[PDB]
Amino acid sequence: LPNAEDVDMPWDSDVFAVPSGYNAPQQVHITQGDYEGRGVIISWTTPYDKAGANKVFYWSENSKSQKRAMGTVVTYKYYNYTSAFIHHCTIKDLEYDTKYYYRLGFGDAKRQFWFVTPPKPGPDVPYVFGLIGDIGQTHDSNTTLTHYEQNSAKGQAVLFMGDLSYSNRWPNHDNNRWDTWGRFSERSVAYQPWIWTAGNHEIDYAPDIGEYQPFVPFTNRYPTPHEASGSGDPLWYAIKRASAHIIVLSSYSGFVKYSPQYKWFTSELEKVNRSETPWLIVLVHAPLYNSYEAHYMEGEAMRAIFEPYFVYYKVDIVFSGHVHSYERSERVSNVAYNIVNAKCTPVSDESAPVYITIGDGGNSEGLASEMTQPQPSYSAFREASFGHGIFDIKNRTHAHFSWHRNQDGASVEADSLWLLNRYW
Amino acid sequence: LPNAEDVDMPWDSDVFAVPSGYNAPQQVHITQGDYEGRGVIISWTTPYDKAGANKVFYWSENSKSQKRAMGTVVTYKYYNYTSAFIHHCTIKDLEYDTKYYYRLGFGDAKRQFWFVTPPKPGPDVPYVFGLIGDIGQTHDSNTTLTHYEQNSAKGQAVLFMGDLSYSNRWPNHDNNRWDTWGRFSERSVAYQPWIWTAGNHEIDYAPDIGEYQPFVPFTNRYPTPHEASGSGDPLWYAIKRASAHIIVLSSYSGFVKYSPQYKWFTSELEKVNRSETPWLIVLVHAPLYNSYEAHYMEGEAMRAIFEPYFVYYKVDIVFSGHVHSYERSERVSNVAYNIVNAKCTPVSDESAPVYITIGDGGNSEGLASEMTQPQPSYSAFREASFGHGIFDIKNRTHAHFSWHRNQDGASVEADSLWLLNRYWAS
Ligand SMILES: *[C@H]1O[C@H](CO)[C@@H](O[C@H]2O[C@H](CO)[C@@H](O[C@@H]3O[C@H](CO)[C@@H](O)[C@H](O)[C@@H]3O)[C@H](O)[C@H]2NC(C)=O)[C@H](O[C@@H]2O[C@@H](C)[C@@H](O)[C@@H](O)[C@@H]2O)[C@H]1NC(C)=O
Ligand SMILES: *[C@H]1O[C@H](CO)[C@@H](O[C@H]2O[C@H](CO)[C@@H](O[C@@H]3O[C@H](CO)[C@@H](O)[C@H](O)[C@@H]3O)[C@H](O)[C@H]2NC(C)=O)[C@H](O[C@H]2O[C@@H](C)[C@@H](O)[C@@H](O)[C@@H]2O)[C@H]1NC(C)=O
Ligand SMILES: *[C@@H]1O[C@H](CO)[C@@H](O[C@@H]2O[C@H](CO)[C@@H](O)[C@H](O)[C@H]2NC(C)=O)[C@H](O[C@@H]2O[C@@H](C)[C@@H](O)[C@@H](O)[C@@H]2O)[C@H]1NC(C)=O
Ligand SMILES: *[C@@H]1O[C@H](CO)[C@@H](O[C@@H]2O[C@H](CO)[C@@H](O)[C@H](O)[C@H]2NC(C)=O)[C@H](O[C@H]2O[C@@H](C)[C@@H](O)[C@@H](O)[C@@H]2O)[C@H]1NC(C)=O
Ligand SMILES: *[C@@H]1O[C@H](CO)[C@@H](O[C@@H]2O[C@H](CO)[C@@H](O)[C@H](O)[C@H]2NC(C)=O)[C@H](O)[C@H]1NC(C)=O
Ligand SMILES: *[C@@H]1O[C@H](CO)[C@@H](O)[C@H](O[C@H]2O[C@@H](C)[C@@H](O)[C@@H](O)[C@@H]2O)[C@H]1NC(C)=O
Ligand SMILES: *[C@@H]1O[C@H](CO)[C@@H](O)[C@H](O[C@H]2O[C@@H](C)[C@@H](O)[C@@H](O)[C@@H]2O)[C@H]1NC(C)=O
Ligand SMILES: *[C@@H]1O[C@H](CO)[C@@H](O)[C@H](O)[C@H]1NC(C)=O
Ligand SMILES: [Fe+3]
Ligand SMILES: [Fe+3]
Ligand SMILES: [Mn+2]
Ligand SMILES: [Mn+2]
Repeated sequence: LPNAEDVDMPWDSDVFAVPSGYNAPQQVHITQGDYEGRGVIISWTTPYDKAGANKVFYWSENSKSQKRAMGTVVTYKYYNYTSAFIHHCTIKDLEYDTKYYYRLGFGDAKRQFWFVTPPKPGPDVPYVFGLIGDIGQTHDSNTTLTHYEQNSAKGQAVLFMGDLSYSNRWPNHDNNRWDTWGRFSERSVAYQPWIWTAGNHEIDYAPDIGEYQPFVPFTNRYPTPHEASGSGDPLWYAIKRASAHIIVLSSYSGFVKYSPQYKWFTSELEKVNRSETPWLIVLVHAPLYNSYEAHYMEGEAMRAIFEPYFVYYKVDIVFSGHVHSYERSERVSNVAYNIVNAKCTPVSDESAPVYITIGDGGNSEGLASEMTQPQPSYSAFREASFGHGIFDIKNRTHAHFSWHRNQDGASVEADSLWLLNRYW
Repeated sequence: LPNAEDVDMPWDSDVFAVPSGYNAPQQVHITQGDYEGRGVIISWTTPYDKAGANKVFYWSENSKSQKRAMGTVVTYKYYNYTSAFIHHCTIKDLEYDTKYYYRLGFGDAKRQFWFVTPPKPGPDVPYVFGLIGDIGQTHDSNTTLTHYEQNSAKGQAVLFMGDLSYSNRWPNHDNNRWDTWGRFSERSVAYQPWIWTAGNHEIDYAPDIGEYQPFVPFTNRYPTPHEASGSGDPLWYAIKRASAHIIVLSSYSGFVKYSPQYKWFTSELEKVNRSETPWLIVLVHAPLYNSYEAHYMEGEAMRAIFEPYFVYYKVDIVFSGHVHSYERSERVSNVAYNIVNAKCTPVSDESAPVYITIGDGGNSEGLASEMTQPQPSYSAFREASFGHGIFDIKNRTHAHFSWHRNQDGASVEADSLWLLNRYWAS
């Protein structure tokens, strides 16, 4: 309630159409493949594993000669479900700020796409990031995506806050709905990388049907550039793109002191260089600050361990999803507590980041309407409406954030904020 | 912090001696194998995997007819280390409260041990649990264990709070020190089950030497009865023994709402029956209450999510380690906070368990001496001294806890508390 089977787009929806041709490459998507940006991971799925299905042809537009690469293939099973042949190809050492064309398939199944590598990492290098979370595959989900595509701000990459397909809401977590989501999202992710964050809907824990190990479907379908970041797990990693250093954290993985993620995270903080990448961005599914009734305080555990660091290294902004609505905080912190002093009230803090909740992509569960009352002072803006966001970096000191509602024009900003870098 | 290579017992120490005979079964240890208690998991390691090395012969003291079982074998690698053949045999459906003999090996390598299954689960069934945490393999570690063995209270099983071998403190986490620890602890774990709790020293995360996946050594050496508990992971599970229902949690695994462990834990709480097993015990490595300087507030994250439940289901007592010293709290809680009300002060709460910190088994890192000041009211007793503890269940309403320091006689109690069950005496 709402029932996924009643609100998600129909199986026959155009957006779920299978590309024609024998063994057509489908569910095509890419993501950054290296730490610097001249890398990419291209993913595509094929119903059969026959000669040719595992090859990518790519080439810069202003350089005729085309190179070919082979992917690594995998398949997985989940209850009575079996995947097709999933290919993942990691291409490195490309050129910065250059358009590339790549194609999959052969005969009349051949498909061509393109993408643009980001400019070399630098302090004043501008870049426009799209912001989406908890999209799923409902009719609202389609609207949200449509609006992002038409947004005059022209996003070059999407920072995704978690909860991709919501297929776990179907009987037996029907993995066929992961495939549909793959076809649906392809029109975007096939052209610009989506930087993944794992949400609780990617856990896919189902003892009832004998599936006790989490993230099996997600981990097999959406690889991450964790190794290049120094992480031995795909759920947590970091990349550098343009003037930003992005750290993606995992809400449902262990994160207390001494845990692998914690050790990786602290080391990563020390690798950050604000002189090269001014904008320090963090992604986590569950918000550390949320004043909505839904999932209220669920992020308290992580806030206890990580907030102190967010503030010490001066993260500029933190993006989260999970709560199906929108919210933006004031720069605040609650890191003075030691039990005895009883100091447990969030206070204005210019060394703290702005906290964003954008889990309103439109998944089947619907909007999270009820809010705590009255509005806490740490909250600057909160509205329950589907939409997407934009983080527009202009230079080392300015970046413009904005929220776009589906009721409004793709370019209309219902809320926005000009951020001043915390370091410059 | 002290150098492990300078304080841990020497490689040639008697306590590390390899049993004689061809392919001698070594590093023998057992733990409960089922949910009820009539189960056991026997583990032993053999340098070679030849016919016979994978068989256990076991029988009742009363019987003369001995049974035989085959184990499941595994080996693992860690950096430039390779394990021998590790065997794990899960024997089920034994008889309650009966002594059993079992033997491994052949020829003059043959070795015999014994253990005693617990009595059938019941409200007034008495039982004595030993308490140890962060023991490691130093000379103090040996003393601690010796004292437990001589303790007139006669513990029948050991609840272990985490951080077993501390071999990760040696160069490259030298897994050879896991083997030594296995021989050292054997004199006890081979006769009475140790109920494992995973500590940060079992994480064995070492990117520097290309080991990114945690718990590899621990998970391969010390199996857990998680499946019989409904858990798909060895780091978290529950068992019933005598009058107690024990829930073992994992501090370094995900534990927030919606996580596998969290879902397992909440379901497990609903399976608890205080009319069958009065004593609800919880084990976690990192203490939710600790007033020592070391690791101060490290357990705050878990307290935020789990404390509310500990109080609602009235856990009787919670045992932890991690802090190398001893501490016992008053029955308190801090579950009223909602941000806005600013209610963040621990307050006296008779519905809350007593929190115990016994990570003073004696590992190489030494004692955690500095304490926060002055002593917070939620703390009833705190002392930095090596030792072990005893949880003596007498009946559905009374259970006696006591702390034993290595400076004192195995039986001397430097601290103690008579607990009143929260369900039948509170
Ligand atoms: C693994 O097992 C699944 C068990 O749920 C199965 O789901 C389907 O199971 C049956 C078999 O097709 C479907 O059909 C109904 O079955 C009942 C049996 O009592 C019968 O009386 C009805 O007349 C009706 O035919 C179920 O509808 C369905 N489960 C549900 C409710 O979603 C999976 O197989 C499936 O079979 C068909 C339903 C296909 O259309 C797919 O849904 C699927 O293939 C099976 N795994 C797979 C291959 O998905
Ligand atoms: C189960 O739980 C308690 C564990 O020992 C047990 O102890 C209490 O009872 C003991 C006597 O039965 C008492 O000690 C005795 O004191 C007399 C007095 O002179 C002496 O002769 C004996 O040699 C013993 O020393 C313990 O002090 C007492 N424990 C405390 C301090 O709480 C419970 O005993 C209860 O049993 C009742 C039937 C009744 O005797 C109660 O008064 C007693 O507390 C025991 N409970 C049950 C169900 O038997
Ligand atoms: C694993 O790598 C270690 C070094 O990275 C090896 O240990 C080194 O062994 C040298 C001679 O064997 C010695 O001079 C070095 O000081 C020593 N360094 C260390 C880690 O202390 C190790 O080889 C083992 O060394 C010890 C542990 C011996 O007892 C034997 O177990 C081995 O010789 C390497 N493990 C391998 C490949 O067996
Ligand atoms: C919880 O555990 C107790 C102890 O095993 C169960 O009690 C049963 O019924 C009486 C109640 O006092 C008790 O004296 C018996 O020793 C015990 N007998 C059994 C095993 O049935 C208790 O009840 C269970 O059995 C009966 C009473 C049934 O109606 C229902 O209450 C339950 O199945 C156990 N309750 C549970 C399973 O949650
Ligand atoms: C999802 O929204 C898109 C808009 O981006 C819809 O795309 C239209 O698709 C039809 C074919 O079905 C094309 O002829 C139009 O040109 C597309 N319009 C746009 C604006 O691109 C799509 O139909 C929607 N899908 C569903 C199932 O509602
Ligand atoms: C942060 O990025 C700067 C631009 O790329 C770079 O200049 C900084 O390095 C500075 O200190 C050292 C490393 C020196 O070699 C020189 O590159 C600069 O003065 C860099 N910060 C660091 C320490 O890596
Ligand atoms: C960084 O981008 C900002 C957003 O477009 C832009 O306003 C900043 O320029 C401003 O500089 C200051 C000195 C102000 O007086 C005026 O000149 C501009 O608005 C720009 N910062 C840079 C690169 O100077
Ligand atoms: C450990 O203690 C035992 C007796 O408890 C003793 O025999 C042995 O020598 C001790 N080991 C060492 C080397 O400390
Ligand atoms: Fe969601
Ligand atoms: Fe320890
Ligand atoms: Mn979510
Ligand atoms: Mn520890």
